[PDB]
Amino acid sequence: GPVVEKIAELGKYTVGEGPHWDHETQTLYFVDTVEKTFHKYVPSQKKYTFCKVDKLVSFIIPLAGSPGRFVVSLEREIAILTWDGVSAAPTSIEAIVNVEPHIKNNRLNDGKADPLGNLWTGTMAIDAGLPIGPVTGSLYHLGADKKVKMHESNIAIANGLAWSNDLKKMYYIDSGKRRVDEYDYDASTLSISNQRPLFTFEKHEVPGYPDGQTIDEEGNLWVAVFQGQRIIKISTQQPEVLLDTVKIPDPQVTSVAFGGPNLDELYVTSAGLQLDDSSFDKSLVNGHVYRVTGLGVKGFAGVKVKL
Ligand SMILES: [Hg+2]
Ligand SMILES: [Hg+2]
Ligand SMILES: [Mg+2]
Repeated sequence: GPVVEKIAELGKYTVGEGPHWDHETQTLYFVDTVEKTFHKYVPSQKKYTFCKVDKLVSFIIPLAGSPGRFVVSLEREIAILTWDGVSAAPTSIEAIVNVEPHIKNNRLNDGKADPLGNLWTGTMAIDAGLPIGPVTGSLYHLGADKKVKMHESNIAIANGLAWSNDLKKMYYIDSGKRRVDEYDYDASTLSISNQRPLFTFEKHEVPGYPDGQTIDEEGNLWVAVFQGQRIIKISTQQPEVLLDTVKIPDPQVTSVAFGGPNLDELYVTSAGLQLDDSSFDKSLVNGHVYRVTGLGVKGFAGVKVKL
């Protein structure tokens, strides 16, 4: 079976999240969504750095055409951070837009660029809860003239995103729904329609909650299972098809991104945050980063945000 390696050099994270593989510099970026920190790992040189801010963060994506600059979330603001990748604080911060200026207890959560470079991201209550809690989030994309457009509401925990290779489908996770949804995606109008369930956890006895996801070159989705101690591989050709399961030692698996020189090593983040209603004892919940090899598939390099 696949080899799952704990990345010792990286330590433990409260809620490690938002992995992004920059293929030209062979570098993994990621965040901690509770500790207000950004992280950089260069596997070939065993180099790790971090950056501290004073707002909650949930994604970090290189800015297309601007080395040393990243598009990030700072609470409810989408911003450009100028960061040399090694100093413990940003050089400067340029706010782009506040997506929800008058919802004081919301935050941005997962974000990713579509294959065209458009940033998509969703919000949630800071005090969201599973299985039941306040449902206050929405799904946005950042469009022309730095204005966002809204595509879906009534989202409890805005999470993983992916797009099909032919640009006809988008896949999206609200963790509270315990399913992955598929949508028809119109790349020319950047609109989504015909929402329907692709994969429903209860139909397949999958525990936990879907969190982050990514898609491989064959069109399979790889989904992180929070409180499931696993990643799952699901079909996009047929609804409700579980293709494979890979166990990850950490129970609270949060997200996934393909990386390595040949885009065939799957990086997996997890959360060490100990929750009061967990299905796993505290001794099991650590928050390591993992690397999975031997899956027999390749993914895609992480896409930069175009502004
Ligand atoms: Hg930073
Ligand atoms: Hg940054
Ligand atoms: Mg997430």
